[PDB]
Amino acid sequence: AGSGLGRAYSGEGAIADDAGNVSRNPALITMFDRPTFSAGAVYIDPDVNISGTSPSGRSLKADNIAPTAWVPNMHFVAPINDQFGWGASITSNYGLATEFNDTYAGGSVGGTTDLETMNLNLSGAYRLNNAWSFGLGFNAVYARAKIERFAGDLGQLVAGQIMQSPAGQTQQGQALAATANGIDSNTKTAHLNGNQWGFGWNAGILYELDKNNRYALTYRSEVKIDFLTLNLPEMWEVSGYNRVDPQWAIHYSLAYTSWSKDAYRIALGTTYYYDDNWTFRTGIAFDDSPVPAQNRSISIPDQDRFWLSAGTTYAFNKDASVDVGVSYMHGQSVKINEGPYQFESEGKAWLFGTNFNYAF
Ligand SMILES: CCCCCCCCOCCOCCOCCOCCO
Ligand SMILES: CCCCCCCCOCCOCCOCCOCCO
Repeated sequence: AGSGLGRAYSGEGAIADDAGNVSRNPALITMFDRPTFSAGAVYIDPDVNISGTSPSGRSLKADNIAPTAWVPNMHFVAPINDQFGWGASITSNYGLATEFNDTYAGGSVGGTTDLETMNLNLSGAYRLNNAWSFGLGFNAVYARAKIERFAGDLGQLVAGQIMQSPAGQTQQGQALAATANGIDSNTKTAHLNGNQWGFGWNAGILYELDKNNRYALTYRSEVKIDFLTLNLPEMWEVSGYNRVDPQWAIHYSLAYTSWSKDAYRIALGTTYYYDDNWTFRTGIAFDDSPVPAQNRSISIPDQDRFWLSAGTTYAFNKDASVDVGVSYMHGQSVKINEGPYQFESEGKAWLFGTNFNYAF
């Protein structure tokens, strides 16, 4: 969602320099004087690459299986009265794109895999005094799932096996291996695609030690989406912002998620306010995988990944400004043993992001 991309999303739940954050922590609403609006997008360009071979001897190599993506974000925030404020946003919190050929040998465990999420958020917060503040949010999730699968060298495998058995010596015995082996890769073995809505509620608590230092604890509820039933995980997060100097600040957060398996994310970053116009941000983060070294899938790319980030912010003048963010993710090369297959998945990625914000 913009600036956050250049800070590796470090302390997203305590930073308040632009309305983007309210969607991450509703309590942060009591942090804005005048209505603020921000919009933009993040262009996502991956590089997932499966490798290795099959017991069929056929290649299980698949270059670039993760498509590019453009992700929009739009946040609006405004005060109501000295003790209340409200806000809305349109973003995306989950997704996933994977595409192999339909003739791929592991076609059964790696056909087409799409999943887009649109989160519609509305929420409010109440300021309890100079220090504490609290927020509650409702969420609308539009999910579009697409899941294709074929039988790669499956019939061959079935067949080669048979050929190692007595039924080998004919009598509808060899005709068998043949019939199995005479099965096309592109023989679609699974096509489920649908659209449905999800509903969840998130909340937050914002504690500030002063206009220069604050901490937080946010909570994101699980969201079940029924088509097959897809569950977006519930989340917990703690973040801190320290305005250590007029020109230097620090932000960091620890996030926890339990996919009813579980994983965590850690990020630390620092911004620098050179002057009234310019602002600079750097960030590092690591998100530990929620999937056991044996329950992975070349289909769903994820794996202990790291993040390097850098963003900049030009303020045209007191009311408006634009954010530009860069972010590179490198992935730990792993070993997957899905089905009768065994692959190897590497994958890095680049993120470009821009956002313009305006005050009324
Ligand atoms: C390799 C993908 C990196 C995912 C991080 C993007 C970070 C920002 O937020 C995105 C939020 O919403 C959904 C993401 O897009 C779908 C995933 O990319 C497709 C590759 O399989
Ligand atoms: C010493 C300066 C670095 C700032 C970190 C202080 C943050 C202290 O710990 C908070 C513990 O709970 C949340 C997350 O972990 C901290 C941030 O990650 C740091 C480097 O990987």
